[PDB]
Amino acid sequence: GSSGSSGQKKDTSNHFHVFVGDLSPEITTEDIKSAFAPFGKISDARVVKDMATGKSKGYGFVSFYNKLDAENAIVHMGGQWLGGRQIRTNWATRKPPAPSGPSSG
Repeated sequence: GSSGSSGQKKDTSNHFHVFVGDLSPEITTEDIKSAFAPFGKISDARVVKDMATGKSKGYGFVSFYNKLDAENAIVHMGGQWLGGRQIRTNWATRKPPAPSGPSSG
């Protein structure tokens, strides 16, 4: 999975990016957008598909206007049976660990 340039549509206003794996092949960008709507307003959602076969690689991204709304899906959708097979959910966003303040001598 190679990376590229940020080709987004609209600059998310401090939204939360939610990762979704195990995305059945029958799934569709439109499906996810409507399958996660029940949680909250969707700003950016897409299902990474192969350029050769054209089938849901098995992972996508779903941003949310707020956090709470996102959490709802991450838990609800997490494993939920959307399309054919089950699906996964995680906080694509990564944060650096906080330092410490030891002392001895």
